[PDB]
Amino acid sequence: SERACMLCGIVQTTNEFNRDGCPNCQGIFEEAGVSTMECTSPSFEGLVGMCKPTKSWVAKWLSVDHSIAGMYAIKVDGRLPAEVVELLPHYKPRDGSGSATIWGVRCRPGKEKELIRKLLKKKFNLDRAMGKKKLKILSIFQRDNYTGRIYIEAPKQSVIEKFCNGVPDIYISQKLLIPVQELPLLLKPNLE
Amino acid sequence: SERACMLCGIVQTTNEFNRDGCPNCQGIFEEAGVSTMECTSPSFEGLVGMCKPTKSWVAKWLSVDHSIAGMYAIKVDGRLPAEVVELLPHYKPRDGSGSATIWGVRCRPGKEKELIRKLLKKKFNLDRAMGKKKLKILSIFQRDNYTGRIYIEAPKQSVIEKFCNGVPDIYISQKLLIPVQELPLLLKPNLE
Ligand SMILES: [Zn+2]
Ligand SMILES: [Zn+2]
Repeated sequence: SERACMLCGIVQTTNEFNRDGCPNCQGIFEEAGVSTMECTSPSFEGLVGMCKPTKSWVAKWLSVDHSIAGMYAIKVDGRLPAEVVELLPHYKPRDGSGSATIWGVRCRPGKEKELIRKLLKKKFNLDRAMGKKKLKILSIFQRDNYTGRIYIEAPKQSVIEKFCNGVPDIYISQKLLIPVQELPLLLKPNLE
Repeated sequence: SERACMLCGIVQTTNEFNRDGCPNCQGIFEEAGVSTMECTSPSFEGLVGMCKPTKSWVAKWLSVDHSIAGMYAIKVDGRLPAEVVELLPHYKPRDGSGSATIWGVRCRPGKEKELIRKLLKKKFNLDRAMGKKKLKILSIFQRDNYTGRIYIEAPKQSVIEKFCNGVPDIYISQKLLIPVQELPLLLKPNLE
């Protein structure tokens, strides 16, 4: 009789979703023209008693930090209806899919920061020049401790190659999709 | 001449902060009665060319996903003025401090989900009964694959012991502060 909301992750009984809808997402569901029930799933895992959403790091990582105190699920199986998804650019699936795709690209040691500056400017100029469809470069970054590499967030290898073509000091043919298990060590504020 | 905003992480020249303030945080700084300059730091690391904040996982993890496209820093040294901090419950320091404190607590195998339900209810009842100062229990959670343990987010060991006292099936004297490097494997939607 328990179900979890695919948008916010909240766990309530079927009766509660039927009576009250979702305490977090109801406005969005109303605008989407969808029922709360079809936005919920009977299949979920990882119960979270969320007591202080504004302070909790768990809440931050699960995107429940702007949601109400209550019971949440870490993993919710199922696909949110398209009419909800099209309203929410920030939506990221709670089933594990739609994941981080970050590519480590080899570059000339000592040029890492310079390259981030140059490529950010390049993307800005491409957006100004191109039409409706932009190059899907989401972000680019470097870490001082990881010399000779820059990191490019983009869904496909082809996009990065298209983006880096003709740019000096980028060794575009030497790249690696960073495994998820390596990502935390990559973006933690204090390294080593 | 470059500085990074301690609140949003944005990197701009001193001149740019002087002219335009912070494009993200100026409203908050105005309400706080503080200058933009004293909310910025000359000491920062990890340049991020942020191109698509609403879509980027990097942006999500750095809390720049609701900020403007631009250059950001992963680590910003320095202390945000108190009059800014007191306005923002969601504020988490960009220097590495104010970190996730999650305790793995041993429990009777098979009672994990039950305990999350019971403890969430306990905290709710304590908030209703207690005065201004509440028990600093931020969240509690379990993972199906990690049997015989529950996880409690709280700043101090004493708080957890106070919270779990007299609760059956919790083995409160057997606990461990989870190292940061183990946290990603703990909260990832799909385990093993
Ligand atoms: Zn919801
Ligand atoms: Zn700012």
